[PDB]
Amino acid sequence: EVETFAFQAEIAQLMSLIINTFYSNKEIFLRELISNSSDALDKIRYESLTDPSKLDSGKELHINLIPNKQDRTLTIVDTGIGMTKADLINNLGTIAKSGTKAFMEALQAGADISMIGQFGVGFYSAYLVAEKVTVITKHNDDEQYAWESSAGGSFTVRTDTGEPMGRGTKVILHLKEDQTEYLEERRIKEIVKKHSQFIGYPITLFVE
Amino acid sequence: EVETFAFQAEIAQLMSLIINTFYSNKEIFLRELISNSSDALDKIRYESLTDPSKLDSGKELHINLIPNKQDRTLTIVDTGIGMTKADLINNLGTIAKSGTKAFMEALQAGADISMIGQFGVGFYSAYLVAEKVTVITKHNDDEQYAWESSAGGSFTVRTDTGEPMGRGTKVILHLKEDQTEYLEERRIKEIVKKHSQFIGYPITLFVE
Ligand SMILES: Oc1ccc2cn[nH]c2c1
Ligand SMILES: Oc1ccc2cn[nH]c2c1
Ligand SMILES: [Cl-]
Repeated sequence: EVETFAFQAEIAQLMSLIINTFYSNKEIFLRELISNSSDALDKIRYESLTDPSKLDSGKELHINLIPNKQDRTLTIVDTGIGMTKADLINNLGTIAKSGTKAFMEALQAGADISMIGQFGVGFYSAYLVAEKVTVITKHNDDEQYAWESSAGGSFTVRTDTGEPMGRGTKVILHLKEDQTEYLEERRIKEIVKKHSQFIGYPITLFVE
Repeated sequence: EVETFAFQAEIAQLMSLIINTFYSNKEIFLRELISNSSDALDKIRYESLTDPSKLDSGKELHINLIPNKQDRTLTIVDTGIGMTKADLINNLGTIAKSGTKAFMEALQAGADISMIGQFGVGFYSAYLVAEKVTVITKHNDDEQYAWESSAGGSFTVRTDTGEPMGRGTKVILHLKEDQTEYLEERRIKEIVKKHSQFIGYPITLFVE
């Protein structure tokens, strides 16, 4: 029921760079993950303009941020277009092989890690703060699946018989023991205002 | 053989804002149009990773910038994924109705016109410098078409029996009589280095 996979060599390389490189401005992870959800929401909005029944699986387009101090997680939920099984396998629907290449050689021209969005592999900045990332996704054209990794050079894909969700994607960050400041009402507020104030969709910060 | 269309009200509104608003930093148009081609190239790269025959219509992924002083044009060419007829009609494959809304109210929160990319309607900044824009496009799943507008609240779509191009999109800017500095070898070089130095694809500046 659980399939295990090896990251392509270039992505494994990137993930190891992100975990090991001394770099203080970790807060950008949220900008990047919010930005990816906004892009998924654009995609089902475009699609629905021609066939309005794509929105049958949930008529609202939004982003939610859910801190939990017990499980030491922060969840980012969107009701975007979602990913198909094959999407999950193909580096979470990105061009990671070529994107990592362009990024790696952009650190040759003096650029720093905050520029990771510009290359299209910004999802992996989640490894600035998380020790394990579980992505749950449901796309109209397929079933619900769960993807999971703690780096190490491999990820798993199972089908998910937990919570039906209708449509979208959930990125559960299981945070590193020294990064719990990103569970703080105050601190998430500041980061959302600094780096994400003009996102076209409503962002609800949940309270505990 | 030539169909004429009315822009939706919100897009007409935006275009009129871009043409009339006093605003000096016009140079961003190139950043935005380059950025859109990069996004089209990402899309056929993603597609080709699963079915490699999508690249049968041209194996190279690149951007070219072509100044012409005679016809007073600057052409930006990419061999991206291209647009289908319906794409051309739907605001050049963008979410323009909602995007213009989010943008218009972002000028309520102090943001300026250079932030147009963040809302997904950056193609229209071309109206900072061009008086007429002709877009030529060929997508694997359809024929070659030509879209054209001088604003005025309407655009045309004809099928194009000029140059076969295989796959991609060409954005011909017919420049305003006072914006010919964007035909200068020197000046295009500076703008590409300032705002576009980390684009993952090769950009060839043609010389005349
Ligand atoms: O951070 C991410 C990464 C991938 C997807 C797909 N949908 N939403 C996402 C968010
Ligand atoms: O500036 C643009 C706008 C739309 C498309 C589509 N493909 N390439 C483009 C460039
Ligand atoms: Cl983008």
